[PDB]
Amino acid sequence: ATPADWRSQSIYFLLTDRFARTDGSTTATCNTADQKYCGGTWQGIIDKLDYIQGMGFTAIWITPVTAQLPQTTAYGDAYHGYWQQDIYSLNENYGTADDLKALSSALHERGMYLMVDVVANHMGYDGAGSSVDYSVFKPFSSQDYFHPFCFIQNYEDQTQVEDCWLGDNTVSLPDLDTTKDVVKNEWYDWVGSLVSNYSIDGLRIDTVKHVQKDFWPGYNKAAGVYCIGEVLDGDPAYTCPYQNVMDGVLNYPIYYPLLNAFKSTSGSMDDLYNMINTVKSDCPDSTLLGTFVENHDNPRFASYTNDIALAKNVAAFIILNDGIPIIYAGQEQHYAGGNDPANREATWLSGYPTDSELYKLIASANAIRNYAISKDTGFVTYKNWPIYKDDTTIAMRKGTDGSQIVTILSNKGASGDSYTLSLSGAGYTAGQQLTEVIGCTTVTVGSDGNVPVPMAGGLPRVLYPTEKLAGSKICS
Ligand SMILES: *[C@@H]1O[C@H](CO)[C@@H](O[C@@H]2O[C@H](CO)[C@@H](O)[C@H](O)[C@H]2NC(C)=O)[C@H](O)[C@H]1NC(C)=O
Ligand SMILES: [Ca+2]
Repeated sequence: ATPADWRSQSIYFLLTDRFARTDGSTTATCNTADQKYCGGTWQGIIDKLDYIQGMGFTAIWITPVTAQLPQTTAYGDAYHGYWQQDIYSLNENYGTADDLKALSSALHERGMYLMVDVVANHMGYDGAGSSVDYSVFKPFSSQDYFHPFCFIQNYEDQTQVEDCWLGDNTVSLPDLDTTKDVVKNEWYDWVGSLVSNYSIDGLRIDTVKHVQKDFWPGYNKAAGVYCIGEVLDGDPAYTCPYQNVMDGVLNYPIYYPLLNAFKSTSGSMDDLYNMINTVKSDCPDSTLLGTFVENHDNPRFASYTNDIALAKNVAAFIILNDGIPIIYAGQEQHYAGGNDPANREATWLSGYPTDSELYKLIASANAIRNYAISKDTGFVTYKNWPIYKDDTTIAMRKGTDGSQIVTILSNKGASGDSYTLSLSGAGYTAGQQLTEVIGCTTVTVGSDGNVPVPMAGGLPRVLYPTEKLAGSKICS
């Protein structure tokens, strides 16, 4: 629940309404285009925690918990949790306060954390902004508590972005005036109680760039746990400084060159390579960020390409990069939905197979990461070091000398040729035996210290000293 506690964590992000139904149906329709509640619940999550923990995740992030606008708007229901209007009540679509507290408990019984998604920027309302009935907003019952109505029109104008409203006149998002101490006192008091009541281990904080910076430190304090913010901008100059104000932020700077590097057989390794060092240098701490290539606000990775080799490579990058890996429910079943609402597919419709190609991959990656962290107290703080690149290849190093994991990633795709990469800079000793932990082969370092890395089928390669795996179950 502390920021240091979270560096070791590996997060599985899910939409409560779309992950698992109480009845456990794997056939119950959920048409993303309809934009309606499909019936996923907190209890549904509890009943599938074997499937989340089996990928070696240690934590889940759920969408917001507060009671939503009730209407079916022109844009559908508030299944997603981001249109709240009664913050001291729960959205009853997902279950009881008992059900929520019981989720936080099936998790803790499992040595797992609970992260909860929280909105402080705004409420939701059905209809135009000029028609908002603020008396519905518990406990922000008057227009005094809110910014004057306006739409955000130029994101370059950071003073709009914080003061004007998100959304449109079809679903408007009344923007709490987070400047005035009535709001600050209320939110801060709210969040600590939220955390206390449900035993929340950490918070993911929505739309952070839309609230002024000096609001957040008191919020992070008040919450009393690790907070990671959604600052949706690809520029490290813009997004990293928000770490000056809260523990982490989602690693959107990495997001874009990460996607482009692997979304086709000719993506730029250079851009990815350079952004890794950029974030290493310039963000306050790259090891407290969240790494992702899929979420609910962007087309899924597979919507760019169904090549499983490329999908394997990106999922590996996410687990083994600096910071906290964040896989989006569905990604492990190779979901291909496009932009919102097409990326909100129900997870149960996949049938939850634990032998799908990406679930075995993500499990192997989490497994070696969790095990390395077991044996190396420096692993989570040793900053990911990009040791090599070429046109189709990036290779990176993380871990204390003698225990480092060295990851070779490729974008040759699933029809790649078979050849041998001579990898310098990995730092191992001549003749040292290395286990490639995805495919469970061995590689030996050899006389000059370069590693002869077999390259086939566009597959990721994840190397770890074989002698250090004496205990584990990793390739046995
Ligand atoms: C956590 O639970 C407690 C009660 O179990 C909530 O306390 C209420 O808070 C409101 C503040 O708006 C008070 O006016 C009520 O009198 C309180 N009730 C009781 C029984 O003490 C607390 O707000 C809950 N926190 C959240 C975030 O829901
Ligand atoms: Ca705002």
